[PDB]
Amino acid sequence: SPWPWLVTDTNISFDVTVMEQQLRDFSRGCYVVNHNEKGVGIAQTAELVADQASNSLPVAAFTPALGTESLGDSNFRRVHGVKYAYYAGAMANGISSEELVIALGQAGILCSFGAAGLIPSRVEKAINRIQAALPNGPYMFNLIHSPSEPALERGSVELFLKHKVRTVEASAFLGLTPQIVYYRAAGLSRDAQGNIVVANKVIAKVSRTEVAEKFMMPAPAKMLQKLVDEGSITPEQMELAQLVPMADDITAEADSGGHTDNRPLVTLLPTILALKEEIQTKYQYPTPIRVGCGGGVGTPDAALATFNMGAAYIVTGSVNQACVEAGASEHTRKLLSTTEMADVTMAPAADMFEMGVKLQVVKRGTLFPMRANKLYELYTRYDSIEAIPADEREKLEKQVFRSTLDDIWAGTVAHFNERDPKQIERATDNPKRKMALIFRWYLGLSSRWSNSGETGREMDYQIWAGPALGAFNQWAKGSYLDNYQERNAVDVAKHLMYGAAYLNRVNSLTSQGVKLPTQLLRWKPTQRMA
Amino acid sequence: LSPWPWLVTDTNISFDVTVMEQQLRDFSRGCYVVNHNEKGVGIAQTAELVADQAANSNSLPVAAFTPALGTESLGDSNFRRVHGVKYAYYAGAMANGISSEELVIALGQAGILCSFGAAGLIPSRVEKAINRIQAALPNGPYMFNLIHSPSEPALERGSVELFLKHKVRTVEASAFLGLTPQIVYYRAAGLSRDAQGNIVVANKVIAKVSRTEVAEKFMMPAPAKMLQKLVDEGSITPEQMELAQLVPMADDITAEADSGGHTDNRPLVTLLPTILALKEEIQTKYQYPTPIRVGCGGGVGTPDAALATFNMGAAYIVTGSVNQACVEAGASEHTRKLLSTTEMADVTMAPAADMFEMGVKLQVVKRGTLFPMRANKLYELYTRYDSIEAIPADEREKLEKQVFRSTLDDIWAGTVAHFNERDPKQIERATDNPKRKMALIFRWYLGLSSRWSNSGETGREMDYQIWAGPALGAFNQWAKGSYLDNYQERNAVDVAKHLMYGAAYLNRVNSLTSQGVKLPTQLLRWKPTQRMA
Ligand SMILES: Cc1cc2nc3c(=O)[nH]c(=O)nc-3n(C[C@H](O)[C@H](O)[C@H](O)COP(=O)(O)O)c2cc1C
Ligand SMILES: Cc1cc2nc3c(=O)[nH]c(=O)nc-3n(C[C@H](O)[C@H](O)[C@H](O)COP(=O)(O)O)c2cc1C
Ligand SMILES: [Ca+2]
Ligand SMILES: [Ca+2]
Repeated sequence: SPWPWLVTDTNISFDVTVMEQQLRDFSRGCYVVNHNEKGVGIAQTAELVADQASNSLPVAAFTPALGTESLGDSNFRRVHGVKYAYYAGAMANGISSEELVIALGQAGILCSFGAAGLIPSRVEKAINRIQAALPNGPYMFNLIHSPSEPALERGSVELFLKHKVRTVEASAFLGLTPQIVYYRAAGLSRDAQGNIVVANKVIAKVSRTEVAEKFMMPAPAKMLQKLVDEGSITPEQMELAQLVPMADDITAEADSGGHTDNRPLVTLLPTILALKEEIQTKYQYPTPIRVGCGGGVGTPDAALATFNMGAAYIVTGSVNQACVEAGASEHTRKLLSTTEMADVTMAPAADMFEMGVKLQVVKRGTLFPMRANKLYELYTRYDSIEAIPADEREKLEKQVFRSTLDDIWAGTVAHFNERDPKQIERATDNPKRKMALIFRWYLGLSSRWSNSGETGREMDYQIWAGPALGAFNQWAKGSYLDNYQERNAVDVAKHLMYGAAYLNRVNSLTSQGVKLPTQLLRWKPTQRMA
Repeated sequence: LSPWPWLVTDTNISFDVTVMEQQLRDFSRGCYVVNHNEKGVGIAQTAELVADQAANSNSLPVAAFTPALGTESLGDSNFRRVHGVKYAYYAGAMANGISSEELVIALGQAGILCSFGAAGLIPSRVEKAINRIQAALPNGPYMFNLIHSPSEPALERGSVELFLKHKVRTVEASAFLGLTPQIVYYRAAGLSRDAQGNIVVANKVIAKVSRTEVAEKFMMPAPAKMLQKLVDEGSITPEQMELAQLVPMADDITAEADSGGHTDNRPLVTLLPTILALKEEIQTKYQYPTPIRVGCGGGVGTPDAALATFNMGAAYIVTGSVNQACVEAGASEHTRKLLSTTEMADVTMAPAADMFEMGVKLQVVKRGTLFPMRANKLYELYTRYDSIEAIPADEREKLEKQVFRSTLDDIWAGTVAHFNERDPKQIERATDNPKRKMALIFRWYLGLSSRWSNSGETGREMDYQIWAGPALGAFNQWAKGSYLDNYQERNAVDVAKHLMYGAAYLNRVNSLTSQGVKLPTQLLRWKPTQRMA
């Protein structure tokens, strides 16, 4: 035995309730003893075998005082000014709302404002509110890649730069773009001491090794010289942009709610971590690149598994939409509280509909995925809305669109023409495009209906969620978290973090050969954390 | 206050990263970490208590400590004991002998459990496999795959009787949707009492499942009714029937997450806690003297994933994908070379030949073969149209020239001959159903693509159906730039030991990092910088 202590019999508890309370106490170490008869016992005080003296037992196992700060990368917590190696990911169209961002940031927890799909004045509005509530952070804003429209992306970056938004979650990118590189380089300088200052921080969320590679390596000299080209960056921005990675943190996004490649967390995260060590050994950054991970994290066990694999931080998404601070309707959050792991499925995505791309959504309690998948089948099979069989089309019009396809198209032409005339000119004299735009009316609005609580459209709510939500609901069954109105994002974050810490301590004891009562092997939500 | 009551003498500290790596890799000894004000993080393997043997010297206090713990600290020691193996690990079955006799024998010779891939093999071929494996491993360890035959109960029964005749004492039961009389017969026929100690379970069963119901059925004892039926056959005895109700139908349950081959794509991190919670329920109910165990595979291709799986509570880990790429596997040189460069995103889902019409899928390689594209096109056409005659002429002629290399009518004629000889009901059922006819025609391609890849059919390489999941891509990225880049140097025992010793190494490094030590970054992960076997 490596443990040089003895435990007095009066300091041991063989009571499983007392033992759980000792294991839950991260401020003190635990000493485990084996009584041939009363079984496993735990104490919090021990003496050296020579310092104090029979009726003493030798320490069979030990685990020291360690809490949530022992999980993940301390440099993440330092760089982002957060109390936990954790962030709540963006949720589109304000689902990761100002209320959610402010509630989490006030508790010291990073959260990403869901700017995707929101108009610029709405986003500036969120910037002002969040910065007024959190003058020193923490928070970040989602920059979603706009492949069709680089100007929108550039405007979002310029809004962030104007207001000194210092942290961006960059997602849906397939590589670098001038806009994100601009945001990155505009924040680079040096102090009077040679230390280089990275003021604009970037968390790049990726699921593909090549995209991760682009964000782990510095911005390419060519793109930076074309930014020195205009009125965008400085000769102090380029020299330094080539000595720092394009991102401080890489989020490996496994199988998730919403847009996803449905990649296993146990295969995606090791791949990105191996790439991280390759690139970090090559470039020898003074502050190393970090890799965190989300997608499937709904329970303390999944969180601990993610940390144990090497993640610098964990990311949650699906469980946060179910909390009262999220910008989801009352009906939607109620529905989410009973969604099981098999109650999600893949359905066509509005913004990549014609390319066959899908996203993960709730399928129980809503007909959205069935109707959206039917739209994709009709789109691919037929050359035009006029080629759709009459029965199918009148089913569409009366139950899905609640209007004729012609009237949907008329509204689409009016809307686009008076906003983005390129979209309607482009579909002019092309029935495939026309049909795709008509169907995207439904694909686009179903999300909004769920977010706003549009009455009478419940059967059509598009609700992004992955199996992490069902995992959460199963783990929380029989607790106060069964009530959707009792779900708070800060409380959820703390359950995941403190539960992972508890499981980590228990695993250390099990690893040392101790057989704990089954009442100590897991963290049940029998008490509120916040 | 620091919990470590030792100090470390200066001559026992190393700040050399190579030596520190050797120390962390040495699981027979503990590691004491110190912070030297000037030289930084250092490691020693011996420390002394502040009194005992030290005096005021150049000694430093222990900033962190981790004890001597290796691979035996991973998983369930009862798994290792019951199956007679050195590691809580097994290489899962790979159909049509891909998990070959040589693979089983290499792994079992190293003390590692492997499952012979009997699926799709005729009885004389399986008997030849039994002969070889038992000649090389007269006392084990090994097991054989019993795949559920829903269509054919007689074949499952024949495989069970072959296993019983030859005293095959361990079966991996897979693709089951519940109990069958055959698996129950295998389990109960191995039951007795030593009449002086306690009940003896000689025929061991590892049930690989993805659903809770089936898992529950194998965690619970065989149902009395099922045991009572055939008690009239003389297959088992009344003392075997009565003992069968005191033991679970399986000693081990493999929770199969998203995997190569047949899969429903369940996340490991959500499936495994579910099956473990069910296990603890059932074990609290029945209080078996030897507890039921739950292990896990599907996505385990790297040591970090192995460790995470163990730390969620898995009794053992299961690998598949990475084993097909090794030299002992019964895969062709073309396939093993292709697999050594298959990346994480080079796999995809394609229709399964069995339950094709039900939309059921399996995970396959898409780089180096057009099979998944062509098979998914077959499923799309099948679901869209009511008959082969409804397919547009240009699409049908493309199919016939590029996929079947034959008209669909000629495929149908050969199909009629084939099933007349082997299962005529399948043609009879198609008589008044053109949809069924089309499904049978498309299943020609779904079946033969597998046969072509397994046998190495020349000229059909672009149609090879090759089962693999992203665990292979994870392995390949983790092994990039190492000796494992060469497919000719990939050995299954070596892979297993990298997973097991890497998981133990990472567990130790995680403990030290959690305690606040900042180790040199080269030491934070287990990289294949060394051959293990
Ligand atoms: C309803 C919902 C909306 C989301 N919207 C966005 C988004 O707009 N931009 C983005 O980068 N990620 C978005 N995500 C992804 C999350 O930020 C997070 O990465 C992911 O949900 C974590 O996986 P999980 O769902 O299994 O928890 C969204 C997720 C959900 C559930
Ligand atoms: C090519 C291949 C063939 C397989 N054949 C079988 C089989 O015949 N029977 C079975 O039970 N499992 C079979 N499996 C599943 C493996 O035994 C194992 O459960 C699975 O591969 C583990 O998941 P992984 O691929 O992510 O490692 C096969 C897997 C592969 C890759
Ligand atoms: Ca997403
Ligand atoms: Ca399988």
